[PDB]
Amino acid sequence: MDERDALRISREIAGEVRKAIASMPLRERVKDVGMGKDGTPTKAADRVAEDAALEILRKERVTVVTEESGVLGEGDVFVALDPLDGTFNATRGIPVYSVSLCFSYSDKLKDAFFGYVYNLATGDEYYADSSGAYRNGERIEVSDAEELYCNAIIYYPDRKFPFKRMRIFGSAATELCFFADGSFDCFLDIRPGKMLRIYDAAAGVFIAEKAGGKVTELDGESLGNKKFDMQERLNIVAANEKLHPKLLELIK
Amino acid sequence: MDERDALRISREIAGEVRKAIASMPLRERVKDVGMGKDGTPTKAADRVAEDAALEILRKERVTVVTEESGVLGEGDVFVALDPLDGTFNATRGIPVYSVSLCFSYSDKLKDAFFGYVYNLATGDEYYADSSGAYRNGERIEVSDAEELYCNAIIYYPDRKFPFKRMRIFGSAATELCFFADGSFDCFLDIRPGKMLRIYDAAAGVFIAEKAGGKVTELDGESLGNKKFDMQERLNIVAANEKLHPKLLELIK
Ligand SMILES: N[C@@H](CCC(=O)O)C(=O)O
Ligand SMILES: N[C@@H](CCC(=O)O)C(=O)O
Ligand SMILES: N[C@@H](CCC(=O)O)C(=O)O
Ligand SMILES: N[C@@H](CCC(=O)O)C(=O)O
Ligand SMILES: [Mg+2]
Ligand SMILES: [Mg+2]
Ligand SMILES: [Mg+2]
Ligand SMILES: [Mg+2]
Repeated sequence: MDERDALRISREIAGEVRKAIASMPLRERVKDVGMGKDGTPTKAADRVAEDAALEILRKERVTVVTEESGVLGEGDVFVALDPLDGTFNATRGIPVYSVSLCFSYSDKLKDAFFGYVYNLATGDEYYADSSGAYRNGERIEVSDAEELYCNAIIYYPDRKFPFKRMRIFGSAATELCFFADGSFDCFLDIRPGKMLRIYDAAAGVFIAEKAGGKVTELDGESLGNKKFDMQERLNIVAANEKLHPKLLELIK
Repeated sequence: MDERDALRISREIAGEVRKAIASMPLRERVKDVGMGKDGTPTKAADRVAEDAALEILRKERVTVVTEESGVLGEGDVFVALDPLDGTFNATRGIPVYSVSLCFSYSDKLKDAFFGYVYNLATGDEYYADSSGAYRNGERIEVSDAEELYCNAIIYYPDRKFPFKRMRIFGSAATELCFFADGSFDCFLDIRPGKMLRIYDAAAGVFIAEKAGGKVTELDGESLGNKKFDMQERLNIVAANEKLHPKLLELIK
């Protein structure tokens, strides 16, 4: 498989998932219908989304790490799937929620070769390969803000900060992308628990990196070794090169 | 005038504005074109929105209190207008932003008789008259959450809280209606400055009360006396009847 197949697969799925959620009225979407292998409830929207997604994926030589169904397949290419990121929003008609894939040549992020995030409410399409970062076909890159007084997406602010704006949209895959097209200046998830899971971040981090951003663990460490398993967890500090270190301090 | 008129006017404006913004490309929307009588920059997006709206309201027997142009007219009915709430989002193509009208029979919120908030990205229409609260024509009400571990929209978190979720979407008018229809459990702007301005909250507060919400100031105090002027600034604590008082202490 190559980063063009990925684009094709990814787009095919975005079609099917988008179609799946569009039909389902809100009262249907919001129904807990399962326990997800993740250990959080599978809403009905999660189920129809992942079923559609998985159906296209099962045909490829891949191991899929997805939120509702766990780890599936045995192929050498690993795919980290959040078949609906921002499920909460989606069950309430709030239009920030996405399907998110990240393809890796191994079970570690450092061997990623494609990131895809598709806003299922708007149709905005984010992805990245060796050629760079795109939004709706158009090359993108991060902001150059240098002052802590910037536009921050942050999970969760636990004290007085210096930022110009703070926002939290409830779709990390999409919010990594908002950072990656310079809509926002940084992206932090500093929640002490380490809540983010491989399928939540993987595509966003990749796409953001390709768009110039510097994206690290809390302590400043690289994300390269983060694993594609159900068990992996993440904190993120993402910001262009100048801003990042200052944030790294502010967090201390 | 009458609520039915208010409804007709409000709709006319949502049409003209929704249209003005949709034609205007992002790179145009995001340009600072003035200082607003409110004391923040007017963007091109704020201006084409406000102009569109004001073209319609000029023909009515009203005093308008808007964000970019200040206080205009002599008429006995006051109209708190945010001609575009969530400007930041609108300039980045993030789908939460809207136009927000609130009509009152005096310069005081207690004398309000219509609230309107129309999501300009999605076309969701929120409003409320003597009859009650509506989203897209259908009656709405708040949630019955009784537990602090709830879905909170909150500007801004300054410490560890106990909520199930926190979100900040950057359109107070729309976020108030998210609470109004039960999508979130509560709305808090506890920002020490008291940052909010009349045309940001008025429609949202109204629409929330008519949908069941208890909506007070930081200290439980009533909002009825909040004036329709540019000086007026607000904190909000909104939550259903049971939940509300629990929150009022939580923030001491
Ligand atoms: N495959 C989706 C959209 C994805 C895309 O065009 O990138 C569709 O045709 O509806
Ligand atoms: N009432 C909300 C609580 C949050 C949750 O269960 O996810 C819901 O059904 O979603
Ligand atoms: N002119 C507005 C009002 C809403 C309605 O007529 O239903 C619109 O349709 O976008
Ligand atoms: N052009 C502005 C957008 C809004 C603002 O921050 O005032 C910026 O650099 O952020
Ligand atoms: Mg999911
Ligand atoms: Mg998720
Ligand atoms: Mg405005
Ligand atoms: Mg505004």
